[PDB]
Amino acid sequence: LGLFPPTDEQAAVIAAPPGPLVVIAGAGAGKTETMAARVVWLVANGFATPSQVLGLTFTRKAAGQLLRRVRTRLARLATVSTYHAFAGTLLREHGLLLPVEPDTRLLSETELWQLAYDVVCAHPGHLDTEKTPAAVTAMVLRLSGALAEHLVDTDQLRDTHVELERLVHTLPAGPSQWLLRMLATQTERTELVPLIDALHQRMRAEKVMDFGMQMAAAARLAARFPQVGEQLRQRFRVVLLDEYQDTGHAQRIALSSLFGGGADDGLALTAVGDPIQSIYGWRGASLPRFTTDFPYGTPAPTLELRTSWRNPPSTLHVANAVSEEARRVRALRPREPGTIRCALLNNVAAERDWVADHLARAYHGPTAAVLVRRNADAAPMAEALTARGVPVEVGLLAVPEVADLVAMLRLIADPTAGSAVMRILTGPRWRFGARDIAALWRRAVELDLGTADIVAQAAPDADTACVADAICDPGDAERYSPAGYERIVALGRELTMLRAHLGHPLPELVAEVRRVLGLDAEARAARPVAAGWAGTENLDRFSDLVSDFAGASVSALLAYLDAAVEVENGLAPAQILTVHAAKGLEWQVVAVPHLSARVFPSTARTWLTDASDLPPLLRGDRAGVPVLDTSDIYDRKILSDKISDHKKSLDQRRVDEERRLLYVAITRAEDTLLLSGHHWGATESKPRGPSEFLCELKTILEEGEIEHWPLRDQVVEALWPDHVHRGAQLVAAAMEGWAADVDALLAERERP
DNA sequence: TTTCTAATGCGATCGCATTAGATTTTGTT
Ligand code: SF4
Ligand SMILES: [Mg+2]
Repeated sequence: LGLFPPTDEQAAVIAAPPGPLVVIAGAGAGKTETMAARVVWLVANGFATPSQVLGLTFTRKAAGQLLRRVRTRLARLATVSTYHAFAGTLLREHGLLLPVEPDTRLLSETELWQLAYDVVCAHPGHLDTEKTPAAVTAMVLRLSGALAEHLVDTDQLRDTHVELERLVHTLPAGPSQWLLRMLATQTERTELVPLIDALHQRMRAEKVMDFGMQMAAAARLAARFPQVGEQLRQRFRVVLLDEYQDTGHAQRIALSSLFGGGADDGLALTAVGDPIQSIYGWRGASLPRFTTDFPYGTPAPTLELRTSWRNPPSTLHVANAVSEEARRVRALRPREPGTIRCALLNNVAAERDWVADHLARAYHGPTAAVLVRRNADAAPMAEALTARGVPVEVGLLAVPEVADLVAMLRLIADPTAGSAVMRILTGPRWRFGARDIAALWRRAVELDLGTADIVAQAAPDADTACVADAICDPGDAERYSPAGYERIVALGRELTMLRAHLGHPLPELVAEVRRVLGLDAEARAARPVAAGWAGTENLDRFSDLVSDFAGASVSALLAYLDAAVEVENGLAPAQILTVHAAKGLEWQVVAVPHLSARVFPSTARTWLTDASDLPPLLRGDRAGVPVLDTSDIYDRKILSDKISDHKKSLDQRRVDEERRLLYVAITRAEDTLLLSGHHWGATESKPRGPSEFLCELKTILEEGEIEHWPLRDQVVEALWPDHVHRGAQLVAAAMEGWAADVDALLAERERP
C-alpha cells in the first residue's frame, strides 16, 4: 500500500510476535528497510504507539537515517538517538542514586590532555621510568580508558605480576633476558596505578567527565538499581538495537539490565547484526551470547537475511570464498555478473597508473571511489588521478586562511616565535625577498663560557636576539631596499596598534586581527563563480571555537592551539576516502589499490610487551582472547614455550580481523571491482612481496586477471620564492542587483 | 642539538651489534 513488495524471507523479521528476537543481517542486504518495516507492523496492527519507539545506533548520521524512515512511513500511514546520548539522559534523570552531580561538563580530547598532563607534572614521587612526560600521559589516558571500558576500577590491577615473577626466578630449567623485559613491563602497570587514580580524584573534584565514563557510570546505574530500569521499560514498548556487532562490554550490561534480562515478554525487542563485519573491535573491543543474555528461560530465536540487493554475482563468489574456510553462519546469495580485475605491478606509481587508467577509461569513455588502508597513501593517488584529466575529491588549523590568523596572533603575544615570522614576511601580503630577510637578522643581532654562564641562559627571561624586535626598531634605511623599508615601517605601525588590544576580551582581538588583515575579503575572491557567495565557512568555524573557549590569549588559546595540532590532528573543519571511512557507502567502481605485504595485513604490541594493554585475566571478553594457563609450568623452558605459543595465538587473532576488512570492502561493490598490489615500495632496499590476500585471490580467480608478472629514488623539489593580472586591467580601464547594493552601502559610509 | 620498538642475522639457548617504520578513529548539551 504505497511502497515496494516485501520479500518472503523478510516477513519473519516483520511478522514476528512480541519478545526478544535476533536477526543475522548480512552485507548490503538493506537492514534499515526491514527495521522500519517492523515499526509499521507494530503501529497499524496494534502493540504500540508512535511515541513508544526507541532506536539506538552508534553514529549520529545512521540514527538520522533511521529517524526519517520511521516518520516517512508513519506520515504515509519517534525517538531515535545514539548510545552515548542515551547515557547522558539516563544520568540526568536517575543520576543521584549513584552519586554523580547533574549538569556535569564533558571534556574534549584536547582539553582532557590539558588536564591529564597537569596531574603527571605534579606527582610527588619517583616513578623509576626511562620515559618522558607526554609519554607517561599517553599511558595514563590509555589504561584509564580501558579500565572504564571493562568496568575494572584500579583494585584488580594491583599485584598481578606476582605469581608470574615467582615462575621465572624459581624453576631451575639465567632467566634469558627476553623474559626479564616481559617481567619489567608488568611491574610498570602497578607503578603507574597512583597516576590513573589521582586523575579521577581531580575529575570528580571539578565535576567534569569523559566519554568512557558516561557509559561506565550509566552501566553502574543499570545493574545496581532495578527501579531505574523499570521506569524505562514502561515508557518504550518497542526497542531497536541496530548494529549490535560493534557493541562493547560496558554498553552490553547496560542494555541487558534495563531492557529485558529475562524480565518482560510484552516488549518487542529486536537486535540485528552479522558477526563477520566486526572491523571496529580494536577501539570498542567487543552477539553469540545473544539468546543467552536476553532470554525469555528458553533461549532467544534466530533468523537470517541472506539476500543481497546492492551487490552483483561474482562479488559473492569472491566474498564467500574469502569468508568461508576461516570464519563461517551461512553463505549469502544474489538476486549481470559484475567483473573483477586483478593486477600486480613492479612499482607503486606504475600501479597508481594501472588503477588510474581503468578509472579514466570509464569517465571520458559513474560513481567511483578508492579505498586505501593508510590515510597518508591517499595524497599520491589523488594527484595521479587528477593529472590524467579526472576531477578528484579527497585539519582546520592548516587551512591557509586560519593558519595566517593563527600566525599573526602569536607574533603579537610572544616575539620569540620566529617560525611564525617567516610565515608572515614570506606570505602573499608584503612579499619579502631573500636580501631583506637577511638584512633584518643582521639588525636583530646588533640589538643583543663556564658552567654557570652556560646555564645562565635557557631561562624564561634570557635574551636570544630574535627578529621581531628589529621590526619595532628597524634602524636607518641604508640597509634595506627602498621599497622594502616602507613595509617594515608599515608592519611595525600595524603591530603597535594591535598590541595595545591585549586588555580587550580574547574574542575581540580575533575579530580585530581579522579586520586589519585582509581576511574575509580575500577569502571570498579565491572561490569560483558558481560556488555562490560562500567564502568564510571555516574562518567562522574558528571564531566560534575561540569564543567557546573563553582565557588569556597568551598561555590560554595559544598553548591550547598547540595541543590540538598534536592530539586530535588539527580540528574539525567545515573519492579517496579510507576503508574505515566508508562502511555503509556503495559505489559503482571500487578500487582497493595497495595489497602488498606489511601494508594491507598491517603488521603489534601484546599485553606482555607494553604497560597500557590490559592482561586478558582481567577483561570481560575472556574464554576468545586466550588467557594462558601457567599451572602445569613446573620448569623454565616450558614458560618460554607456554608464552611464546600464547603470543602467536594473540597474533593470529590480529590477522582474522584483516579478512573482515576484505569482506567489508569487497561487498561495497554494486558493479565492477578493482584489485591490485605493488612489488617495489618507496624506500626499501629489498622489495615488499604481495600479501597473502592477493596471492590467495589469484588462486580464486584462476578457478579475469590482468597481466601481473632498484626502487624509486627520485627527488621531489620546489623553488622559493594569470586571470588576476588580466582582471586587474578591466578595473584599471574603468577607473543580479549589484547596482543598488553599492548605492545602499555608500549611503551609510557617507552619513555621519 | 635530536626518539623507541620489535625486529633481523652473525656469533659463542643465548647475548650481542646493526638497521627499517611511526596505523585506522563514534561518541554531548
Ligand atoms: S624544504 Fe623540506 S627539508 Fe627544507 S625546511 Fe622545508 S620541509 Fe624541511
Ligand atoms: Mg659535539
